[PDB]
Amino acid sequence: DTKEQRILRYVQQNAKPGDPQSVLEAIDTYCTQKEWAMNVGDAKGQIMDAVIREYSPSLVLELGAYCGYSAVRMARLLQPGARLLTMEINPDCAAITQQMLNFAGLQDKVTILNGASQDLIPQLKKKYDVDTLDMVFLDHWKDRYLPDTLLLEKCGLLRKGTVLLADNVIVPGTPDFLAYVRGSSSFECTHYSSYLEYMKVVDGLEKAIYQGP
Ligand SMILES: Nc1ncnc2c1ncn2[C@@H]1O[C@H](CSCC[C@H](N)C(=O)O)[C@@H](O)[C@H]1O
Ligand SMILES: COCc1ccccc1-c1cc(O)c2[nH]cnc(=O)c2c1
Ligand SMILES: [Cl-]
Ligand SMILES: [K+]
Ligand SMILES: [K+]
Ligand SMILES: [Mg+2]
Repeated sequence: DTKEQRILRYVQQNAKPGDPQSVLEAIDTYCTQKEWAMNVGDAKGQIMDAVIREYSPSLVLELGAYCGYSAVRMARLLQPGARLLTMEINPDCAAITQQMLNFAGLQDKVTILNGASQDLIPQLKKKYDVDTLDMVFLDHWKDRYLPDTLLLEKCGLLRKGTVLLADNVIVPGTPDFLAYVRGSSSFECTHYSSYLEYMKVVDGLEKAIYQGP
């Protein structure tokens, strides 16, 4: 079996069905005590929680689902009728994510979109009936953060006040993305210093609020 299957089995055996907080705690335990994994984790997760509660987004797009940790984390804080769309290129991860969601009881709030973000983003309006996004969580691959931000803008998916929250802007690091949003008058940026999931390694999130074209 894979690490991802091991994480899911651990949650199923150590968490309470329908209790998102116990799912997150189980994942964080497994990944602290047994096998590191690239979930956003509790340190950065606490910052995401604070952001989600501040903005109360009706529609969130996540880029990169993996095992569903961040999806669970965000979806548990969404208001009734709010939705999360999560894009995931790896079908094995998608299948783990869907089971993680189902176990947490959040399946009604979250839709997994299977494919590359660069292929799916342009389908959001016509295929998935999206108008504009309230929040985007970028946590996929570092080299996609800037191109996908530009593509979201081109596709008309950002509106004044859309919140972009980017993981791993320090490690692995997203220097082109940071230089771009920080230098652009189309984004108002804040850096949130934290730590790499499960490790004593400085990392951080960037919040970039879209200000219109
Ligand atoms: N271009 C792309 N489109 C969609 N998903 C992608 C992608 N490039 C990488 N991915 C996916 O991005 C994920 C990064 S790890 C995501 C962790 C998750 N956000 C969490 O915090 O719990 C991986 O599962 C990987 O397969
Ligand atoms: C594949 O590298 C794993 C890794 C190794 C060392 C340090 C950081 C990471 C890391 C951490 C993350 O939160 C990540 N989140 C999303 N996509 C990632 O590729 C990613 C990578
Ligand atoms: Cl952590
Ligand atoms: K709202
Ligand atoms: K700026
Ligand atoms: Mg990450």
